[PDB]
Amino acid sequence: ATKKAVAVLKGNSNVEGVVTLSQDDDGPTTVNVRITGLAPGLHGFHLHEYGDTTNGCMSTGAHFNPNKLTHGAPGDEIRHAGDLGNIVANADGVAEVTLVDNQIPLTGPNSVVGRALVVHELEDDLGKGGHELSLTTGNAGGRLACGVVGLTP
Amino acid sequence: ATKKAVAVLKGNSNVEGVVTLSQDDDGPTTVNVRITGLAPGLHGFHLHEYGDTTNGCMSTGAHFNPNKLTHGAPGDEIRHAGDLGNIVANADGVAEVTLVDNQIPLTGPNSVVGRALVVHELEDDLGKGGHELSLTTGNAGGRLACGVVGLTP
Ligand SMILES: [Zn+2]
Ligand SMILES: [Zn+2]
Repeated sequence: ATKKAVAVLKGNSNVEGVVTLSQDDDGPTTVNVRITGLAPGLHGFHLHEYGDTTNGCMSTGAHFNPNKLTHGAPGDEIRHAGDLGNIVANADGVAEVTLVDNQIPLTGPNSVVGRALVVHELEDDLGKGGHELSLTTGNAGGRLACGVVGLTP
Repeated sequence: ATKKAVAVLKGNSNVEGVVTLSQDDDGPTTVNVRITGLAPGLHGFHLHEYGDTTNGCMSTGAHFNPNKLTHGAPGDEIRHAGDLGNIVANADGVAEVTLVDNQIPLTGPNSVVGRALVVHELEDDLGKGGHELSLTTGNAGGRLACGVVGLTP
């Protein structure tokens, strides 16, 4: 079975983007990211708890964390469901990349439809940074843009 | 066992707003609307099919219609699930209103999480307008603002 969703990223900056998600059944979720206006380099890219955009990107809450674990890299055992790792922005400030993930379904109890995708200001340290923020946010800095994950055909 | 959702309405104009939704169980959904910058008068306010905002408010598709019926008023029998009727904008351009509805749940197959709320430019004619558009859009005109329905605490 095929389910699809999209997120339009906007924020208090010049960062804009589109993200599409698709999955079939218990399958993994394929994530296609295109974001422009980023500073060249690595950027944290996470799926956050809430699709609330009232008070800017902050209302989206923390990283989606159904298994109540600590922050990690996508390939780690111990990680938040929403830890998608880093996005690389090229010399033109554009990040295009396709990710695959197990922990962000489009159906079921752990569905991420109606939650948020956020692109961050700094590199995500994947938990291994030994900073106080390492085990919660990855020390990825402020929030550049976000969007609610909504349904598409 | 209470579910909650929110939608932040923006668009190609000067209309902005917040909408909050809540339901418990098979219960009705409560909708709290606050929209500013509207022209004084009646405005169509509908829940559309898709949370897609790629190409403005147009990507959100038509009125959410799981039962494949024609356009109607909220109290009719023959109506789209998304037909919430009209919103009244006072002399200052502000519409505050609390609606209750049966056909826009926050769980189950007919969930509206990840879909869109749209506020329209003209009065919704509730189907009884005998225009070609009367049975599909209510002839409510262009789309002033929309937002994706996302989860909150
Ligand atoms: Zn995390
Ligand atoms: Zn309708």
